[PDB]
Amino acid sequence: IRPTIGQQMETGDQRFGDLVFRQLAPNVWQHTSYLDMPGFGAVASNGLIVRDGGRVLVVDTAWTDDQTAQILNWIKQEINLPVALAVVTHAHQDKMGGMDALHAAGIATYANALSNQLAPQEGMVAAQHSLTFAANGWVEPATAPNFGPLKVFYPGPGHTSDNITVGIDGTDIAFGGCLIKDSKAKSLGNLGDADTEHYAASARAFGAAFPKASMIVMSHSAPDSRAAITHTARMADKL
Ligand SMILES: [O-]
Ligand SMILES: [Zn+2]
Ligand SMILES: [Zn+2]
Repeated sequence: IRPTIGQQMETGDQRFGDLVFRQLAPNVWQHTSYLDMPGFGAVASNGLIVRDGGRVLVVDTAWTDDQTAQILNWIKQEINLPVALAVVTHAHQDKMGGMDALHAAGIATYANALSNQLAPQEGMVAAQHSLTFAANGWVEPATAPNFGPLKVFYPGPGHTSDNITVGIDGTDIAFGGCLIKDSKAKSLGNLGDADTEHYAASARAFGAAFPKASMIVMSHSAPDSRAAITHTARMADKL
């Protein structure tokens, strides 16, 4: 009995080691990893895995190198294709905590130049390559070589100064990372590094950048429809 990962994922989300994987589209999966907070519920973070022909692309590490190695184990087991590159979406632990595991696997890594400046300071590792964004927010194509369907956009400061977002061309998906929370959220999570002045405008800019994305994927909520964007901006208004 040898079903494909897609065939297997019709049963629903799959637990794998300490992670959870969910198929969002035929070649797109959400990875979820958890930060144990002793005496409290574990903090979930989501990223993406994209199968782009004969290669795999990753958006965001897990919280730790070990959890990120578990992501790579899942990819080997279920997809059985090489991972070419990863894009990581700001210098917080949930997004860049596992860079060493990616680097050791021979994966080329990319982040906002600003993320690369902020990370070492915080005990993390910079990505190997720096993305530069035009004033309009779109990544300068020369700094994002061979990204396949990934379309990278800097929406402005919000959840952090360096937060970036990623659309997946040929799908209904755009990844807001930690900038966006779902349409029922009671808070924006930890705002300790947030730009409270600009957050709402940056959430709006993300929505305007990916107007055809009907599935919004987020770090700290399950996927939602576009109402998540204005809900997030409403929650962020006049912080
Ligand atoms: O975060
Ligand atoms: Zn963050
Ligand atoms: Zn986060």
